[PDB]
Amino acid sequence: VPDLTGSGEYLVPDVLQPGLTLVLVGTAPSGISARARAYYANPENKFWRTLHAVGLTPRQLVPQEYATLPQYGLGLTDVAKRHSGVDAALPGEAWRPDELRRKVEHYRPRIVAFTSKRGASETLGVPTGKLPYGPQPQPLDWPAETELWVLPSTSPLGHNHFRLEPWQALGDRVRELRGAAEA
Repeated sequence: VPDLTGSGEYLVPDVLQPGLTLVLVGTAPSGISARARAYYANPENKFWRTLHAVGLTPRQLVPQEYATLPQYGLGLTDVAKRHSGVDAALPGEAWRPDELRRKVEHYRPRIVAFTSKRGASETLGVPTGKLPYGPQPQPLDWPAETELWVLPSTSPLGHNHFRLEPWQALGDRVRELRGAAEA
């Protein structure tokens, strides 16, 4: 099971632990994110605003606050942890859905949500055009207790496709889970 820094090889640490409600999985860190050693650090990326908008977080975090997410039952990782850049530019060996699956199997989050179709596609082995947004049916190679969701990219490059509904439905689902946990 890798450590959170991949033995110092990861550009930005994973934020993972047991008992999380939601892990949000990107493709790879943008260059800006890699340089900041943070997640979704491009100031035009809508991720941090979106989490606040949909009540996954109660304030808008700044990118350097990414590791505080577990206090709200959220964590973070990416399919590619040792490379940065736009998806189309990444070398083929960047994508390690094998290592992602090992982490999911270890930490058992309630939900894994891919923050773009591409990430989900690299992991599920199916082309993006055949994936809808929202909850998917339980796949491989994958724990049936961990729900899997695919979300519209918050990147500036996905601006033509961005929609809030899958993000808000996710937020509602996380509310429902954290509320059942208390009832």
